[PDB]
Amino acid sequence: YFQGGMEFLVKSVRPETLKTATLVLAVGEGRKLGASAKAVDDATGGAISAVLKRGDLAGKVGQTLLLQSLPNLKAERVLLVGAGKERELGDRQYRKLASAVLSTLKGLAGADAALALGDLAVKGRGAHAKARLLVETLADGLYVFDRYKSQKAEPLKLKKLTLLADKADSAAVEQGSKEAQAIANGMALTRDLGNLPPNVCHPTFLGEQAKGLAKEFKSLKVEVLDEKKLRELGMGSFLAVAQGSDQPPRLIILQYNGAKKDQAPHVLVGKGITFDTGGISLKPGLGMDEMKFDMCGAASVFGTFRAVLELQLPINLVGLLACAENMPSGGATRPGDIVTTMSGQTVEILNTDAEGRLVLCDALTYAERFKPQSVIDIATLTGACIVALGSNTSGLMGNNEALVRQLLKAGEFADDRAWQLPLFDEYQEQLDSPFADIANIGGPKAGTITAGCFLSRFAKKYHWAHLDIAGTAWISGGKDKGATGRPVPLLTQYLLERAK
Amino acid sequence: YFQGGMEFLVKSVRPETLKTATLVLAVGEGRKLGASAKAVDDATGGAISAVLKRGDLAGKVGQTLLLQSLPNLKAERVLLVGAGKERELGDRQYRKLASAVLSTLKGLAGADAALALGDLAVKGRGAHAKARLLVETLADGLYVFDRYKSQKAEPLKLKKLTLLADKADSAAVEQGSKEAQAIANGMALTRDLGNLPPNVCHPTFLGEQAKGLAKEFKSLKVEVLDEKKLRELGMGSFLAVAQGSDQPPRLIILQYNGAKKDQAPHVLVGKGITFDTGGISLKPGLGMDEMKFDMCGAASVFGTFRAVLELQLPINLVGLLACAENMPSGGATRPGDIVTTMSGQTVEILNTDAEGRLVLCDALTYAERFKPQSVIDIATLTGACIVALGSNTSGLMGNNEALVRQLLKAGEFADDRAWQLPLFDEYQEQLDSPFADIANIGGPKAGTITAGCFLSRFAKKYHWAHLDIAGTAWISGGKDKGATGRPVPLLTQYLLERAK
Ligand SMILES: [Cl-]
Ligand SMILES: [Cl-]
Ligand SMILES: [Cl-]
Ligand SMILES: [Cl-]
Ligand SMILES: [Cl-]
Ligand SMILES: [Cl-]
Ligand SMILES: [Cl-]
Ligand SMILES: [Cl-]
Ligand SMILES: [Cl-]
Ligand SMILES: [Cl-]
Ligand code: NA
Ligand code: NA
Ligand code: NA
Ligand code: NA
Ligand code: NA
Ligand code: NA
Ligand code: NA
Ligand code: NA
Ligand code: NA
Ligand code: NA
Repeated sequence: YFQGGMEFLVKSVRPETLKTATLVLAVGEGRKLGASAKAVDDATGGAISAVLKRGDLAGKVGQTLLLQSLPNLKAERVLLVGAGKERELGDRQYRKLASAVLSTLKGLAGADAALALGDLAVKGRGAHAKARLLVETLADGLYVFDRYKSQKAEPLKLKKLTLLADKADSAAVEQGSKEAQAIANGMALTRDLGNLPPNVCHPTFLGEQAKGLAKEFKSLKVEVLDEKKLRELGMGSFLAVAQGSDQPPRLIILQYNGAKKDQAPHVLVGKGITFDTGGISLKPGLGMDEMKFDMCGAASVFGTFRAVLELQLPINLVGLLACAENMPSGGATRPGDIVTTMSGQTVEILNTDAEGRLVLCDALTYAERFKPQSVIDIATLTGACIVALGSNTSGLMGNNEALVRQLLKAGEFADDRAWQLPLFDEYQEQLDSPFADIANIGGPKAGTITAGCFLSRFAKKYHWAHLDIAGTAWISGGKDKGATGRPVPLLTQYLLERAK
Repeated sequence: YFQGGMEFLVKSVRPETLKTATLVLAVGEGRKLGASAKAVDDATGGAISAVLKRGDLAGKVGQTLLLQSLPNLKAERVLLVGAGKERELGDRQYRKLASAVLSTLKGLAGADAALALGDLAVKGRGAHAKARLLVETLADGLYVFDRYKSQKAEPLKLKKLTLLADKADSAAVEQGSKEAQAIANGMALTRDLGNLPPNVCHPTFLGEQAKGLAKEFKSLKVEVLDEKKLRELGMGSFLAVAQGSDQPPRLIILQYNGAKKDQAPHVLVGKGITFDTGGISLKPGLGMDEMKFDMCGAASVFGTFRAVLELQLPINLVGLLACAENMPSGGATRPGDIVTTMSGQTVEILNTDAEGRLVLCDALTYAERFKPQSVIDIATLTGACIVALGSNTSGLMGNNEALVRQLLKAGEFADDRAWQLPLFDEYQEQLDSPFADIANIGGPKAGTITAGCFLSRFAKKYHWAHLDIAGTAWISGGKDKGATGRPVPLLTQYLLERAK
């Protein structure tokens, strides 16, 4: 169940007799009230119709009108929210409607609210799929990160949200709500870890977080490998990234065995660069505070595990979090260094700011021992991905078409979308080095793709895919600056489908 | 009277019996309802008190709660707006309160609203001064620029705003409202001219706008000088700016004689660079669309005249709008050119992007013929002013301390503030040229000041001041991108005081 201060219930009772602090109804733009709103209007003797006739609420998506006590209702307030003029909403409009409702309710002193929104239609979504989107939007919309504020906002009075559904849909709605709550809990852990400042959130801290998660979930086993063990394993490019920082690196291994021992596991590999200065290839100063989000890949592995552990899915899951801090220093890796990866391939490190792939490639080699049926790495890897796909769609590459399709489908269902980019063999020659087996960077052309090509050289032994979340893992500026928790919804949906 | 679709009335009637679509009341945070709100609450039998006790409205500045029909009231709706917990508001909080009220009313279908806000106290402001700020904020908040949108917003239903005031204050409130309406009308003309795209708003267009203003106001006389006349006058630096563009330059002269012929006039000189590419000293591409705001100086002279003409102030006023377009071309002015200004001083044009001062200096020489008692130039002159003072405070320089103080005081009253920067003689040597009498730019140090020093060399014959509005004339980005209309409120207030 959701942990962020909200209980979500599903009930099949009549809205017009439900006791609640706020009853929420949808109002169309220039079309008749839906069945639920009409039943409530009838119960009040036409009071809602009479208000709407006065014209303050045009009915555009997300517009609101709040009424107090109406005759013959047990609702203390009635919140009208506009649903536009279309027969069906798209996902974006449904989310906008839900967020407008939540924003209003947050500011009220009501301890609960009941959503009578079952008459809304959303393109391509039945009861379960609508509940997944609605509850995830509501629950994630409650997220707060204020532990470093001396002045904290007043706690919400709102503590309970009831979804009204016809009895024939209530089981699907309940299922969707339960899954959405687990996803939102995972997103909240991901966002917390992403938002923590890098002087607190370093690799050792992430190791202790993993141990704490195992304390909470007896089904989770955790092992944390330090720099001595990494050197024993021959993890040369991983160590090269870490060596310039005072902070020691960590390889965190999470294991959950929800299925029979004969089922091959799915492996999630997360880039956990807790801060990325670029190293000797130093980044510019402007906006470099957002490099604390360079561990959002690893954070999303935490969050996906958190959701899976709550749902107790019948799957075998492994998490590999490759965490290091990338700092300049008198002992840092230099451009031109050549290192031997755990696979034995030598890499010429042309640019020390292309370091995510250097911790990932050793983790991908490590993943071979699990004989996985799928391996997915998640990383804030290339600014080129933002040029290619922006901030709303993650880049996706892989060496197996069926797995890539499974991830695309999961992202569509989750409304946490990705988009495939090709790993054509012609791109690989961009990584040729006169000195070593591989150069760690290509040119300025196709940067997201050549990063995927680099990783692919370590993933040939299994079905593998790669999510570039450089654009989707956080919001850069404004009031809403901070980690997003993506791609936890995509990944959790992928695993939900693999668990059937 | 305000021309943008709003009637402003002042009335001294009881709020609790006033017929209106929406009655607006202030609610303090954690302090008793004020006298007006308490009288309305009493009339409803405690209905407003009873709602507030439920806690939906914390009372923070600008928070709102909208009620429908309440017992025994003639108001169709009651809008409660939070006024915070302080005894007195500052100007910023008063504006925020007013804007929140207006934003709510805009979205309602009510044709009018009545503001019962007389109990609000604002630091240092009596009835007249509060009405000046309130009505100007409301009227300017109604501004719309949509002539290039194919899809225009629905017209507002709100067409009338009534300010309720005690009979002892109603004359002061009425005076403040009348002046604020004239200022807002002037701001709207300024903002229109600033927001027009530069392929429409060129110097010839501004000349026709001046002629149109004289058609509307019989007290205004207008003369428009073309490039032939400028060359006859010897206006060499003005012509040098204009010569690279296909668009001919214009010197627009506005004259209003509201006082006896023995009163020396006040002169406003406006920089009207209708687009500034930098010329041969070409600007970078990023954000260069905002260079259509490089005529906001001249636009503010239009707007100040528009307000003065409506108020029929007993003063003699002259406007000089120096308008040109600054373009690269095969005949454009080159860095290193030396030109002879109308004053006879030679200027070495080191950078063709410091062109505002080159049209202004010839206009300042031209102003000598009016034997003025004050000359104020207004210009979007230096990006250095934004570094120095940001986007909320205009830079102010001058050669006469009394005039500078008068302008500072006017800006404080108007809440359209400026701040003096010094024209110490030591800064002048930055404009030394080995070849000419003056260089048109100093170094990278004290750029706002050295621009003022350059202009001061043309203003020695009269009391003069210079407003750098590079930061305050427009908003750069976001939903509210566009011209602001500043410093029309400061300038109009200055002239209101000079008219007493
Ligand atoms: Cl169903
Ligand atoms: Cl640890
Ligand atoms: Cl250690
Ligand atoms: Cl985007
Ligand atoms: Cl799916
Ligand atoms: Cl008074
Ligand atoms: Cl003209
Ligand atoms: Cl001409
Ligand atoms: Cl600022
Ligand atoms: Cl004043
Ligand atoms: Na719609
Ligand atoms: Na949509
Ligand atoms: Na990097
Ligand atoms: Na990185
Ligand atoms: Na390239
Ligand atoms: Na206050
Ligand atoms: Na204030
Ligand atoms: Na310029
Ligand atoms: Na300019
Ligand atoms: Na300098």
